[PDB]
Amino acid sequence: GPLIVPYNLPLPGGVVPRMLITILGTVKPNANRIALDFQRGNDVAFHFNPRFNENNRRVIVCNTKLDNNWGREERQSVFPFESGKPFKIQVLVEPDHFKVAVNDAHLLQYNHRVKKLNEISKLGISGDIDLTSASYTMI
Ligand SMILES: OC[C@H]1O[C@@H]([Se][C@@H]2O[C@H](CO)[C@H](O)[C@H](O)[C@H]2O)[C@H](O)[C@@H](O)[C@H]1O
Ligand SMILES: [Cl-]
Repeated sequence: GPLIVPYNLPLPGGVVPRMLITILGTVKPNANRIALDFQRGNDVAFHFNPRFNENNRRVIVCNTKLDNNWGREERQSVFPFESGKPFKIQVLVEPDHFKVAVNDAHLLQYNHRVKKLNEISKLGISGDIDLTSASYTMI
């Protein structure tokens, strides 16, 4: 069944438009956080961070970390995750943005702040999940 969390998925030669990343898992009961970290070495090109309790609200925080400094957050109040339930996250790399769908519904787009797509060569998956599968394909 499981993969180990935190999990590091290599993206050989980085990301490219038409690359589809699929993450299957189950949110733990009483989850606090999920994080996907697309990394360019020490930098986080794209941090996708559902928070289950931020001041008693559920919010998705997206950001970029450059030279160990976080940038301007992009916050999404649409929250498709539920504690205890199975999910599917799909991240489709497009020319201008990452497109995220959860459970086959469009959730958000994140404009590319890191422009060297071919150097975004690691996805880190962490937080309060049982991880089932993490894979990529070209569509
Ligand atoms: O932006 C994304 C980052 O956010 C920080 Se928390 C962050 O702290 C800021 C003050 O340093 C502001 O309060 C932001 O609102 C808060 O989300 C998290 O510790 C980090 O893991 C990451 O998710
Ligand atoms: Cl760059």
